[PDB]
Amino acid sequence: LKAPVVVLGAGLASVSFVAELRQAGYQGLITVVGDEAERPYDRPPLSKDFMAHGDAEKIRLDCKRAPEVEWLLGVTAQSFDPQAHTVALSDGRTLPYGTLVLATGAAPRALPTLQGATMPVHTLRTLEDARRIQAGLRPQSRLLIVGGGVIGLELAATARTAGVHVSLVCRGPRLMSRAAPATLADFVARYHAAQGVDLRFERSVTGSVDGVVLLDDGTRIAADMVVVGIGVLANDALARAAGLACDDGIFVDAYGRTTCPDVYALGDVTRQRNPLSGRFERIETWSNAQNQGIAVARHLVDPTAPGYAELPWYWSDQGALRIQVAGLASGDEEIVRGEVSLDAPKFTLIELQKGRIVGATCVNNARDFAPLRRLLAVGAKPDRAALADPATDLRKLAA
Amino acid sequence: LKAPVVVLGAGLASVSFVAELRQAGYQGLITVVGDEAERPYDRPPLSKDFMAHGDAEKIRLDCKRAPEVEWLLGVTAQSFDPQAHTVALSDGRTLPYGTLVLATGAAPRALPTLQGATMPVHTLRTLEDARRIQAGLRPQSRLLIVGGGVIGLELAATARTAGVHVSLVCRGPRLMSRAAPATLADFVARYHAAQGVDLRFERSVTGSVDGVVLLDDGTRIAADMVVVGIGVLANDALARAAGLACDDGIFVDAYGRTTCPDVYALGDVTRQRNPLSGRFERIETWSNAQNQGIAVARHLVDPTAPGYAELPWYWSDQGALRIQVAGLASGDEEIVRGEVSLDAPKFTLIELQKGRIVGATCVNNARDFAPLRRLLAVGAKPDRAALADPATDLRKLAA
Ligand SMILES: Cc1cc2nc3c(=O)[nH]c(=O)nc-3n(C[C@H](O)[C@H](O)[C@H](O)COP(=O)(O)OP(=O)(O)OC[C@H]3O[C@@H](n4cnc5c(N)ncnc54)[C@H](O)[C@@H]3O)c2cc1C
Ligand SMILES: Cc1cc2nc3c(=O)[nH]c(=O)nc-3n(C[C@H](O)[C@H](O)[C@H](O)COP(=O)(O)OP(=O)(O)OC[C@H]3O[C@@H](n4cnc5c(N)ncnc54)[C@H](O)[C@@H]3O)c2cc1C
Repeated sequence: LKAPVVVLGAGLASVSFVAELRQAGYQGLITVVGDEAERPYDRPPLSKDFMAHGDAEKIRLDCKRAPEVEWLLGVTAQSFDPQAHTVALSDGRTLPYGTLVLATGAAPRALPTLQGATMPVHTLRTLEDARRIQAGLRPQSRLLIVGGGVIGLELAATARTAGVHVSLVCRGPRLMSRAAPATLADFVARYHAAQGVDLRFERSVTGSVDGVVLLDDGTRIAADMVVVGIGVLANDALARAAGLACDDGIFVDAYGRTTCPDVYALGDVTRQRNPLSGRFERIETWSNAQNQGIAVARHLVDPTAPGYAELPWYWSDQGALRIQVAGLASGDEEIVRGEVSLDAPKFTLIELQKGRIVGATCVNNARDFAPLRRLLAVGAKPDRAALADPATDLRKLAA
Repeated sequence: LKAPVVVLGAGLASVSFVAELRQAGYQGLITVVGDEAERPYDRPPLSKDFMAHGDAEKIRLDCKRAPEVEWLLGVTAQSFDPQAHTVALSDGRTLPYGTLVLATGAAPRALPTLQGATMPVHTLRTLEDARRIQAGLRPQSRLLIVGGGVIGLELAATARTAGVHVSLVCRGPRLMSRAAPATLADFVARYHAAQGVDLRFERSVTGSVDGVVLLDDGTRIAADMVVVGIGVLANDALARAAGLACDDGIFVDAYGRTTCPDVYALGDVTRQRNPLSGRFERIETWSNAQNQGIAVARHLVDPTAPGYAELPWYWSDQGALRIQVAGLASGDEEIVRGEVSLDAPKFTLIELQKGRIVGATCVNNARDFAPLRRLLAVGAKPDRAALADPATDLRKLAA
């Protein structure tokens, strides 16, 4: 691979990539440009233990496996010239590159109807966001969440534990409409409702007036704070300007190659093939950020290595629910292991397509999740009666 | 650009590309691999004048502006090795390349429910298809068309003119669901119905038994021949196998670059940015095939040339209706010029979005189409009252 290496973005995907470059044996220059003036850190605690307990030194990413990297923190890459092989920085400097890696992630989507709001409206992506929101998470305050996705629901649980009244507006009929089985989504709504979350389905925010939010059904919700969690948009502006193929995300193959020679991309900023669906998708999971970063680095140092091939999965910690989801949300059959109950929730879902496992969910059942991911990866076709039988040991079965 | 040049596919996009390479001044080797054993030819007459009059020598593409090209006709490219820079051919030979261009187009989608049918079921894409279908286009025979898109409707008109009884099954509520304003689609249904086409909306074919087609509504249609026109699938298998980013189409930027260095793609096989919608789409128009091919070639020979930038448009000749459509099918406003009538049809539609022209349709009104495409290209915001006023001259206005 061509030195020097320059990475744009200093999130999980970037850190994972540069650590793997070093581990795989690349000893040339690596320079990382990160617009946040923060020691690189992991985002999931921002909706949970950080939001609750406030210690950022418990959430930093370990860069020790990435020795001899210059991290330019608090600096924004403004453009790159793919012919000159240079990157223009906000501090006035220019970096040369042999290989450029775009790991710029994604930014929260804003709600146009709250654009000119005069009440506190925040999104939750950065340490700065978390600190700002947390400052207003006072007991008996009223929090309104817009969006029924995982970030909002993680925040909902954390806020309720802090004694914050929580209302949530979801424009669709169900929570977690993206990459979650309906059976899971239905249960998760039941759980949050039972914890005091005031859920509003099939409602959209139409605007706001002096501390009160307005909805499509002509009604009102007053709140001390709105946190908007309606998804993210890829940070692909530099790629678009430089002539790379992008569409809310930079298109890459399994080697992380963009359409521009010597420019790669990885993490949340990418649109890539989901091997289960066979379609291109923006995969915005923590596991993708890390594993795609590692795979792209490994193949750069050793071109005989295979391309990225991992199947997608994530977790979401929502109060008492430790949720794990792998693969596709549905197939032609769902198998349920255990009872689906608010009384000490513990259950496993298995999605199949023509007898083949194409997805799985575990709630408070991590022991089963790893063997199911192994079964999923090889497209296993186990006996559906055995899969249902609670007598069955999935770990054993995966062999 | 790097010699030698090898192009896979010998359709309109390929011919247009190689002619532009030569015209722009590239004098190195060009070899084109075409799986059809046919002198390169244009496809639109296959649903019209060829289907009716049968002379293939009236439909060949002019390769005269492409001198010194070796056309390997009747040969299939089976794979390419992007590291070795070679292409493996079905006749046992291998071609070396400096630059590889994938212009392999798309193939008609098959209908799974007719997979094991015992009655004649054809698609219409090639000269061989056309000849085969035409052999059965006997007066008073009964033709069933599956799909409400342009190819089927063009065939419907040609068949009706030949005295063939025509029934058509469309799974959606309207014809031309892709890239046609609803106002146009509604009128086109009225026209075909008035010409004797038996239109069946919101019906799907569920199967067939001994010369009779079965539908989702539990009913039957008997026919002497079925022509299936339910869209196409990109011929991107070689790209997928070689590790390029694809998803029913090869992703390319405005230079025609794929994710693989030294490999380009153009025409029906590509997924590319539509500058009006700002989204990636497979654009399967004749004008795209030609203009994208020309643009990619021009930039290969002269890297200072801009990338492909044309806005999409097509025509469709359906009996008495000469239809032209440019840009987006809808905006926040449609302006109608003229009466929409089966009595000597002649009218123009203009789609606007926040005052800006984003699309237009002309039916039997070619004079207006060129100035509207010029207005469209520059994002014109004309006075909506003037646009409506039939006193207005659009050609004048476009200046
Ligand atoms: C609140 C929260 C909770 C989460 N919880 C979960 C969870 O329960 N499960 C799960 O699977 N995932 C969770 N995620 C974590 C998530 O999946 C990862 O953070 C993400 O996938 C990492 O991707 P990334 O490194 O590509 O992007 P990012 O983390 O966004 O990093 C990209 C960095 O590049 C910066 N950048 C952008 N443009 C430029 C530029 N021009 N110059 C320099 N820098 C630039 C960005 O500002 C950013 O700092 C959560 C995320 C959040 C925000
Ligand atoms: C019946 C019909 C009517 C039409 N009428 C209209 C119309 O009214 N308006 C309009 O805008 N467009 C019309 N189109 C025309 C159309 O838009 C063009 O034909 C098309 O866009 C050309 O794209 P192409 O050159 O990329 O692909 P193609 O024409 O499909 O050419 C690709 C060629 O590559 C070959 N190939 C594939 N794989 C390999 C391989 N491994 N090795 C070698 N060769 C390979 C294919 O077989 C094919 O011959 C019509 C098409 C048809 C079929």
